[PDB]
Amino acid sequence: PGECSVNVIPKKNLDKAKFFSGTWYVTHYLDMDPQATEKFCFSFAPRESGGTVKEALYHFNVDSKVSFYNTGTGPLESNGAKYTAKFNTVDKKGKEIKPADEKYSYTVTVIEAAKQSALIHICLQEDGKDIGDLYSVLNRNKNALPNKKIKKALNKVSLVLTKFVVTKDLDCKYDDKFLSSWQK
Ligand code: HEM
Repeated sequence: PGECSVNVIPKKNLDKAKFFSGTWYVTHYLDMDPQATEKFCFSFAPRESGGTVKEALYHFNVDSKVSFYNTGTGPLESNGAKYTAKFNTVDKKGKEIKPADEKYSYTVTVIEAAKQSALIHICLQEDGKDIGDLYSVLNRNKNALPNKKIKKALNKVSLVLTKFVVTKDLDCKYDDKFLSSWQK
């Protein structure tokens, strides 16, 4: 049904300080539900300390011209490249406008990271049950193409980059200040 992908392997020895810093843009995404066809842009600022991830998330619905802001918090797994977060909703000023709903969570796996690129996978859940998943290619630069290591990781799990939505070809609007000021 809304089952999350299997064979999502956490990167071995992810450099935490490097990955959990700055702002990441999704340059390419693949929603595993083929009927999910609203076009989006996304960026986020993940941070980690003492085995807990605290990240700020930014989505922009290109179809509707509406953005939404969330923050997520959760424990990093012992592998160091996978975490499950509970999330709330905040405004552009970072003030909570909707509390976290305990029944919802998401699990991020960092599959690969190389140079200025990364590949992540996100499984959304409700009551610990899968409700949908998506792969995202990340880059520090909105307009950049992914490192070959990222394509190799995609190919290991039988995905090809051409199937992904390219965000640079979308009319994205980003709130970069929300992310750059994260935890300042
Ligand atoms: C370009 C890449 C992405 C796309 C296309 C995408 C797509 C979506 C869509 C369509 C929804 C539902 C929106 C709605 O209900 O109106 C959603 C919700 C959500 N996404 Fe993503 N997503 C992306 C990246 C991410 C990433 C990387 C994360 C986590 C690090 C994430 C976390 C969430 C969360 C927590 C929600 C639920 C928000 C809420 O209901 O308050 N998304 N996403």
